[PDB]
Amino acid sequence: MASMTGGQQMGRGSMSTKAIYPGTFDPITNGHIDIITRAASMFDRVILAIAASPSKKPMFDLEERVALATTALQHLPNVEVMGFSDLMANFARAQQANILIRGLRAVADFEYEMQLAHMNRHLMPELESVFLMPSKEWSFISSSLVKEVARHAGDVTHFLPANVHQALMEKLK
Amino acid sequence: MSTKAIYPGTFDPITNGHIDIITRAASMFDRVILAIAASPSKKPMFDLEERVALATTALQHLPNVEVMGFSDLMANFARAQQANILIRGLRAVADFEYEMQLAHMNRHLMPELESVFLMPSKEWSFISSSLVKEVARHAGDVTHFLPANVHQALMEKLK
Repeated sequence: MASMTGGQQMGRGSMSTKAIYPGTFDPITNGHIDIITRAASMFDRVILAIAASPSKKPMFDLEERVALATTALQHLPNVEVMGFSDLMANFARAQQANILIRGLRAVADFEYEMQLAHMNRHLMPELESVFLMPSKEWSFISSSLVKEVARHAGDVTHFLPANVHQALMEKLK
Repeated sequence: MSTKAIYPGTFDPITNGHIDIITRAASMFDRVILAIAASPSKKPMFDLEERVALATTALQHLPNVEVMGFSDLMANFARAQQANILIRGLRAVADFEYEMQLAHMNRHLMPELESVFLMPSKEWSFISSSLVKEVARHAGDVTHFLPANVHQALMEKLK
């Protein structure tokens, strides 16, 4: 019925889904891998969007972050890894994504996440924020924590894919 | 291939907030079941039949949505219905803790079920069935929070 309508997003059944999962991923952990694996099972396509210029200077540069993530996620056919340097809502628009994936680890994050979602709704009404809880296994890890443990020789092999673990060891002498 | 999602609740009764969540979910998943708990621990204002009927009417315009009552383990219902997604609306911080706990338990009971969380629209962020009932019980105007069919039914329950 193309000559009458191109069709609306709401009220008309299921549409093609393309999701972005933004973060600094400095570096990507098993927690991140779990979130994106789960998202990629339920949406047609998923972009891991890596922030180029985070306010806090990252341990790994963008190129390194993108390369490590690309390797770590290569086994997921409907996932792609990109860097970006914009508002997540702008990247989403540029990429023609209709879903924004957010991990929801802590109660402290909830207020902030709801606020960002309201802002993103204002910036791009056609973008839906979707929230996934981390698996219990990964619920206490973060990039930051793994780095700090590793800096003082703690064992973090269980928390990272092999490629990332090696790269982290190299960064720490 | 297929996504089939369940959105469980007591829906006593369904509000505009619930309608918003399920509209959004139905745009992203092939099929959505509104699963209405038959026997909630606190006795509801509307019985299951009434809850199902009100919701059915309120959601009739969504082609890929179906409304059903259920009275068993969510993992069993989801299995019986061949659902792979569980939708929750996430309004308050107090709800988040509880929902995360249930999600961990559901992961244990049914690993192939993925729990997904949506935030309510700012418009509906402070409403709940409970709140709307309490306001309405003391004659407050709740027309803005309910679809017409539900509003009428609620007025009847309070007269």
